[PDB]
Amino acid sequence: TLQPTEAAYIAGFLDGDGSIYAKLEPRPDYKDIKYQVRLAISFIQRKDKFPYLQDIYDQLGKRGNLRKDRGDGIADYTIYGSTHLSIILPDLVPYLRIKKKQANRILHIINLYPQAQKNPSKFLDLVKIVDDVQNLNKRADELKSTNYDRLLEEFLKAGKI
Amino acid sequence: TLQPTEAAYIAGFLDGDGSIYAKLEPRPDYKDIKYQVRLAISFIQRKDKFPYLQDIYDQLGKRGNLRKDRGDGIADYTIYGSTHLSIILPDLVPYLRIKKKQANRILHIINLYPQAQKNPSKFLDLVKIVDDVQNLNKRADELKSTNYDRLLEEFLKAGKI
DNA sequence: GCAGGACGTCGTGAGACAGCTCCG
DNA sequence: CGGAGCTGTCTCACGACGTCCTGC
Ligand SMILES: [Ca+2]
Ligand SMILES: [Ca+2]
Ligand SMILES: [Ca+2]
Repeated sequence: TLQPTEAAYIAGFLDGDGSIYAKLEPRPDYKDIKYQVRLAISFIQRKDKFPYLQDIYDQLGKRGNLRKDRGDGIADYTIYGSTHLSIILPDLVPYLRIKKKQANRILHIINLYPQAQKNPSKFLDLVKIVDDVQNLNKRADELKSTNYDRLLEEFLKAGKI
Repeated sequence: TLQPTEAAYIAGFLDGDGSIYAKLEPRPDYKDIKYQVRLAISFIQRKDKFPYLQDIYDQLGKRGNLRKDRGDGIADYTIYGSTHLSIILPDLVPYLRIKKKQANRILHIINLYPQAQKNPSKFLDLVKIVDDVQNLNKRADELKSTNYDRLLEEFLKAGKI
């Protein structure tokens, strides 16, 4: 399993060529709350260095999806989902620096997600942390995410609250 | 001094946001061989994360030059010269992946620098390793370096050989 | 004559997603 | 429905220097 200096390297790389992010995705097929909250970490690189992704994917138990070419000659590696992530993030957080907060927020969401699914109220708190993470991945001079505001309205103007 | 996972993190980050390069600089004031060979590693980042550079810089022994703003809102940290590098690289080499070759080429260069100085022949070998590093930092589809060819002819047409 | 630091930059290699599709 | 993998992209944030400037 994952060694320390192996975990700290990955953290160092993630912090440079990588991403920890959360998004609110539309779910027309759903019932009450028509949005699944997605969670991910990703590594990005020019396709010719793909084997270096392959590496970081092997050491991480081969969780996630390797892509030798998004299409624009860039290769990447995305790990979706609270399952992979509840196992991966904790190994990395201690060494993460730039994206530590983001990671700690992802876990935060993972710990709150279960009871948040069918509770429109507690789901708003969850969606807040989606704003926090996206915000973290912004310059302090850009528009700030607003899924929380844009969804409380859809909520109210629909009965759920 | 520099702890293992600390060096591993830095290796990971250097492999992502950083750079190990060598360049042949002209010196109109030098006597025979009017080129100093320059060696460096650097770390690049948006100026709102300077403290993470400050961090790495403190961790290395405060060697190098932090620059809160190059001028285009991007901050960077650059370590010039065999002296810092002969101290820093060895700590990083074991955890470097993508740029490990570059790092060794720099050490190799530092190893031959002394005798290469006033030997136009041995300077040409040392110049070849400069071509090799710049080459490493290139797609395999761009013009390849050749300070070697451009300096051989120069030497020849000037008597040095 | 030597070497270290500052200044500026062209050109992409990234980041952080939105949207799409598929799964049992 | 409930989650998870595949497709494509705008917009910058990097890389890898070249170039001028120091001081002794
Ligand atoms: Ca980066
Ligand atoms: Ca990179
Ligand atoms: Ca980068």
